[PDB]
Amino acid sequence: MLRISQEALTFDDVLLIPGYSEVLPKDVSLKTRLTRGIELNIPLVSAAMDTVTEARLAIAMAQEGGIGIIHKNMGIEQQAAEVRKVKKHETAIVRDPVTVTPSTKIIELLQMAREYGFSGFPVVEQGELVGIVTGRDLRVKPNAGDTVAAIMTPKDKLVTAREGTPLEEMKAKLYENRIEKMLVVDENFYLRGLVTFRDIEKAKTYPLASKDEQGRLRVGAAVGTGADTGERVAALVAAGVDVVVVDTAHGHSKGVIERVRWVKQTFPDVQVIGGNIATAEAAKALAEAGADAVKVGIGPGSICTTRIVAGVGVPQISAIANVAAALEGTGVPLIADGGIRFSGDLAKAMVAGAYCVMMGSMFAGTEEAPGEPYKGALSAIVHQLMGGLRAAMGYTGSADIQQMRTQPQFVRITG
Amino acid sequence: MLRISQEALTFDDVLLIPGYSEVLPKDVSLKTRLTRGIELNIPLVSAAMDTVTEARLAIAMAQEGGIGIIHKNMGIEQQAAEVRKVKKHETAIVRDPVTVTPSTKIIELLQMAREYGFSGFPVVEQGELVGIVTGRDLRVKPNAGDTVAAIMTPKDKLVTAREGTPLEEMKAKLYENRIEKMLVVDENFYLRGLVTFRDIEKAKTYPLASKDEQGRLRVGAAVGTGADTGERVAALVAAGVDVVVVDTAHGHSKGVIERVRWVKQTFPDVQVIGGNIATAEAAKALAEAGADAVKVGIGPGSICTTRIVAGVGVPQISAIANVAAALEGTGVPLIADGGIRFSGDLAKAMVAGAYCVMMGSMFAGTEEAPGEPYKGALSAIVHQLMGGLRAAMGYTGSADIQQMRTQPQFVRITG
Amino acid sequence: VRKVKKHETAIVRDPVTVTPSTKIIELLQMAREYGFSGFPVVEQGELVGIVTGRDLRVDTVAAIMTPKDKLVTAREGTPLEEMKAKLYENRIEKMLV
Ligand SMILES: Nc1ncnc2c1ncn2[C@@H]1O[C@H](COP(=O)(O)OP(=O)(O)OP(=O)(O)O)[C@@H](O)[C@H]1O
Ligand SMILES: Nc1ncnc2c1ncn2[C@@H]1O[C@H](COP(=O)(O)OP(=O)(O)OP(=O)(O)O)[C@@H](O)[C@H]1O
Ligand SMILES: Nc1ncnc2c1ncn2[C@@H]1O[C@H](COP(=O)(O)OP(=O)(O)OP(=O)(O)O)[C@@H](O)[C@H]1O
Ligand SMILES: Nc1ncnc2c1ncn2[C@@H]1O[C@H](COP(=O)(O)OP(=O)(O)OP(=O)(O)O)[C@@H](O)[C@H]1O
Ligand SMILES: Nc1ncnc2c1ncn2[C@@H]1O[C@H](COP(=O)(O)OP(=O)(O)OP(=O)(O)O)[C@@H](O)[C@H]1O
Ligand SMILES: Nc1ncnc2c1ncn2[C@@H]1O[C@H](COP(=O)(O)OP(=O)(O)OP(=O)(O)O)[C@@H](O)[C@H]1O
Ligand SMILES: [Mn+2]
Ligand SMILES: [Mn+2]
Ligand SMILES: [Mn+2]
Ligand SMILES: [Mn+2]
Ligand SMILES: [Mn+2]
Ligand SMILES: [Mn+2]
Repeated sequence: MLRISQEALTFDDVLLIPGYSEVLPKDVSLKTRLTRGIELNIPLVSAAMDTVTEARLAIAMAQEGGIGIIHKNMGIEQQAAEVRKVKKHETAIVRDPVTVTPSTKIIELLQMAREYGFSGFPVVEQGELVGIVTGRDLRVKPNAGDTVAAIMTPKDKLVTAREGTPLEEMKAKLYENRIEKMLVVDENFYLRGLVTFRDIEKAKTYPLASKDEQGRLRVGAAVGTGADTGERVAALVAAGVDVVVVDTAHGHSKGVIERVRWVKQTFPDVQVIGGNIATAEAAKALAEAGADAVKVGIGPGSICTTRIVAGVGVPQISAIANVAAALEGTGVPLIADGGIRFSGDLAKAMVAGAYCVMMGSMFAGTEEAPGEPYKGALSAIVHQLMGGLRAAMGYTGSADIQQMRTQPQFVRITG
Repeated sequence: MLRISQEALTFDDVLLIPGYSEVLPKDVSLKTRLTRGIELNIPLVSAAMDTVTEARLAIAMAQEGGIGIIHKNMGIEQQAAEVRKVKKHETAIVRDPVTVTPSTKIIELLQMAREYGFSGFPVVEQGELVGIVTGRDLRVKPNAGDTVAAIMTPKDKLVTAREGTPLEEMKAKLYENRIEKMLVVDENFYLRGLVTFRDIEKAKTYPLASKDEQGRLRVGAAVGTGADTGERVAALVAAGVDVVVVDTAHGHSKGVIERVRWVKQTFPDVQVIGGNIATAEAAKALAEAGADAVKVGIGPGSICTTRIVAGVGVPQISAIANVAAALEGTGVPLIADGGIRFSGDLAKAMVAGAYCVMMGSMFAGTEEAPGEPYKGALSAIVHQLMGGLRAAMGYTGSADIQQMRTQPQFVRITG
Repeated sequence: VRKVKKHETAIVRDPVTVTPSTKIIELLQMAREYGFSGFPVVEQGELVGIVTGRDLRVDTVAAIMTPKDKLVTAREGTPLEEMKAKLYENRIEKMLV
């Protein structure tokens, strides 16, 4: 008459059993679903933390084939402006470069300059492009009580490209005119972007980039429950957010359920994820409320505060599986959120039933993450992660993710 | 509806239960099979790693009663030349000693000399033996613009032995002529070997030495899958290799199966091992393909990258047993490859069902291993290993290996 | 010693040169050892152009060099402040004396 439901397993309790395999790791397909209406080419999502996902990494994740969820620890208008950044981003275009103006004194220019760590500035007048100044233009004082009009390259010169021009054509003109900056303009010669030679010499055609119907990069955003949530969700949906995540510690509650329903009935053109949960019953509740995806993870970390401060949690491998089984015929995907420290874990989560996995601290050290163990680019981490998934998929003989989630088997281990 | 096949046990989960015992450790028989057509006097095989098995250790292992598998991390002709070394090796004979020539200047001799760390050189002419020079010959310049012809011991002198002469007769003549070098010659007086007094004063009659039908030391070699494999296997079989090991991370695959079959149908006079595997189904696949032995081991190490980077593996004790059971009536042996850190483990593997065990890092520090914790001679390690096996065999009352593999029992333990 | 004695402070006497002719693969290869890019292009004494870093971001130097009918030269001893003046107005870094 002690009330134990079951024995629950985490990642370190199980291993994947190798199977007959005809497809090589490099040839398996990693494409999956984030929500019933959103598809990722890789099963990766970055977590909604101020140390992890803002616009900068959100972009990176979208380009890599996954998605980022902007964190809410910031003003409403700030969070929506991050969503704007990601939704409006083109590869290497600064679409809002720092500018100057014919009448800005050269004293101000040197000052700016210094403050920013670069020297190239388009000269504008109420949006109209009228000239450009750079480092070369500044190598002599004509003698300084004078302005950018005096040293800038005048309008009649100026190499320009229209907005939406391929980088190649764009690269070609920079070299042929032996210059380093390309000014993007529109049909009225208003300045729409800056594109540098240095920025073109990097970063691909991301053929996996997760894009919306309009060819813009996908992004999500977190929201809590209570009072500003409705106002918050509204600004985020106005910003063009693809998916709204109702992100909480206890997803199996009146307040979370009600809010997921409220979102899905008020903003019918967004996708809604509901979370965190860890049981079958919780899963069915969010599905009924109309959740487009369900997020799985309560006390999934052995030292995490949920376990230790509250004595609450469910080992992730059994949580995921219990939720997977619950959502069977629904078409509602599940995301595995927490407790993954190695790429082996990511494979295990997938075979347990996840459609893709959310990660926090993996990405937290990265070059893209906010501010300032600095792990360098997100490229290497994401590549290693998928590297291991593919290896796992090779061993088990799973050609794609549907198969990986449904067919391989585990051995239970001890120590 | 979480998909667990079973609970799997590793070495630290079990212990051997002592039984009625009439034969002492020193009196049990350790002879076993490596492949259906190759017999070892001890159940030891050294692993195919650039840090472990090249010709030098391959020899040592053969002489000790086991076998070595030359690694593939080298050019095709290089790997085959290692196989040649082992297959052509006689105890203490340098069969390709460094030589000189009547006309090599004494400047060159002193130089060589230094470079090599020894001073004794047979003097030859297109294979014909014509004289010898050593340290004593070099203790005065007659005055150096002159050659080895001038200081060497002439042909008419020269103690020689024909090739294939016992070391005793050979030792006897060295002492009686009070000299340190024996020159081996053939029926035309062509130089076939050098045999030193220092080299005779060491190393036995290895009565356990694993030899082929022609009395040459046995050796194996690893090969992968893909493109040069066919060419590689061909040069290795031309080199006289006893056994070809198709050594891969995932043995239960189209590519490995197909290649094992290809080898066994193209080179019918070699033995073929197929690997790594960890399930019963995998075992049956390689047996069907015609494997002469099967190698067992996937993620057998608690920290190993397979487990951690890919989340894949099967604890070795259950892998071995599951494979043993599968190969029952076939006559196809199984080799246990990975996860052994103490000699107790080696006994456990044997009782679990292995015919012999492959080891890597055990031998990796050794004097024979490639280059440069230096563990000294392979003798001591191999002796300690078998020491513990014999003790285990004493406790369980197993007079030989067939019995050890089939009769004793385990207790399951906890911590 | 000659190396020092041939140093002005900066007019550089005896500069490293190249030819249209010399392969583009080899340029790039200099380039990298010498330090510095930028080489007055010469045939057999006569100045026929100039090749700097900007010309290289793209078989002979003939295709990518900056040609004679476009070179900014200054005759010797033009003072240095006059020479800087001209360098500024052409928005270039190297003056050929
Ligand atoms: N006005 C600006 N506003 C926003 N971003 C800028 C601006 N100017 C430069 N950047 C960013 O900084 C990068 C480097 O600027 P910088 O002026 O150093 O380029 P550059 O003159 O081409 O340098 P280099 O001569 O080494 O190629 C650009 O590629 C761009 O990403
Ligand atoms: N798109 C453009 N059209 C016309 N002129 C330009 C353009 N971009 C830059 N310039 C002009 O070309 C000259 C060189 O500018 P650029 O920015 O390429 O080099 P820089 O970064 O100033 O030089 P450096 O790399 O040596 O510091 C300057 O006079 C600048 O005003
Ligand atoms: N020409 C050679 N080619 C290959 N190996 C050699 C050659 N000469 C010597 N060795 C190896 O080096 C060992 C020692 O050579 P060294 O010349 O020191 O012998 P040594 O003169 O008999 O020494 P000591 O006088 O101490 O007995 C030999 O036993 C042999 O294994
Ligand atoms: N097989 C042989 N037949 C005839 N003479 C030999 C033979 N081997 C060596 N000698 C000669 O015997 C002499 C002594 O040679 P040996 O190699 O035994 O001693 P060493 O190593 O030169 O002397 P030490 O050990 O003091 O350095 C030399 O003149 C050498 O040329
Ligand atoms: N072809 C050459 N032969 C000999 N000396 C040279 C040559 N080119 C440059 N130098 C000298 O070595 C230095 C190399 O600098 P570099 O050629 O990079 O100048 P730069 O391109 O004008 O530099 P920056 O772009 O940073 O202003 C120059 O200051 C010059 O004194
Ligand atoms: N004396 C000159 N006359 C005519 N053109 C020149 C002269 N010197 C350089 N150029 C040309 O001007 C352009 C840039 O040359 P410059 O040496 O000023 O740039 P750079 O050394 O490549 O500077 P960075 O690498 O810092 O951009 C090239 O097209 C080059 O051929
Ligand atoms: Mn610049
Ligand atoms: Mn530059
Ligand atoms: Mn000696
Ligand atoms: Mn001696
Ligand atoms: Mn320069
Ligand atoms: Mn410059």
